[PDB]
Amino acid sequence: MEMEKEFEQIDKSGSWAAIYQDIRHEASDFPCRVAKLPKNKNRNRYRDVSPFDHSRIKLHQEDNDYINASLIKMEEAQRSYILTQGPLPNTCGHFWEMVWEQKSRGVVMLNRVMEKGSLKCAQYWPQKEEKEMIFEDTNLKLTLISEDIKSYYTVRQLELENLTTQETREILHFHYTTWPDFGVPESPASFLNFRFKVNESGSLSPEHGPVVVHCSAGIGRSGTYCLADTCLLLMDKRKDPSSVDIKKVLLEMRKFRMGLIQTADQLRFSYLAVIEGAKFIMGDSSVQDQWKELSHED
Ligand SMILES: O=C(O)C(=O)Nc1sc2c(c1C(=O)O)CCNC2
Ligand SMILES: [Cl-]
Repeated sequence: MEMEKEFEQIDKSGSWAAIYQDIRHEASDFPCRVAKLPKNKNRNRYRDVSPFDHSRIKLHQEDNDYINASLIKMEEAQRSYILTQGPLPNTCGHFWEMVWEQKSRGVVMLNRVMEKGSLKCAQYWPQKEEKEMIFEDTNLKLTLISEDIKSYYTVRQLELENLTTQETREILHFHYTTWPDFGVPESPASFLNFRFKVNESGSLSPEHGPVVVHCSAGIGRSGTYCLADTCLLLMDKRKDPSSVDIKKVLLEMRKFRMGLIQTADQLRFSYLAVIEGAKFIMGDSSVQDQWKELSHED
């Protein structure tokens, strides 16, 4: 693979920092003036992480339509994502309003609520079936229906109801719980096993809205997951691993949201995950059971 030969070169020359810095220097720079308006200051988790104006998700509210969230539209791969920060205590209603209005059926969460003693994300979903959450500002109700706890990730079945219309939808919550902030997953196997659970759920089928992916800021771990997912989808559509330029795909994604992938090692993990995932795409299905065993779900 042209991609695994390049990987060997970068490793042998120790160029991951240099390669990653090159991507930071070439990355798009678009205005974020809605995100920077004074009235939106308390809707942003990080002052240095904002959505571009041209690709931000607008809430269908006449009052204030701003949420820190971006629509990544990968034209060639024919897949879209919504990347967003971990909701704040005052934006959990906005978050589920976005999920409703964009018709998403899956939420991919790559962080924990508390990491390194800090609250990196609000508790925006219910932890107990009998303690549903009501978001008064956006008139939404959220109920935990069931959850499937594995050793390093949890899948939750949620019911989201629009209280104005009494319409309900099932939302699937894919929660990767062992991915450290500014770090990498334990192995390509762990990551690819989790990715398969997401893809196999149907959450990314095109009759639904785009899947929501978030970490704490919605750029680092979110960017790593989304880069690997898009690259694998591309080589799956083509059945040609050598036709995929990972760095070019990352630069394309960064046209829609800043800072996707936050460390050089996350970039390196992206290569490893795509290289390993190519095995399943090119016709070795047994590697999926290998990944499940290697991930130690139990
Ligand atoms: O959650 C992630 O994977 C991620 O990108 N996090 C990021 S990105 C980012 C910060 C954080 C953080 O969580 O502290 C702090 C301020 N600058 C950029
Ligand atoms: Cl928080």
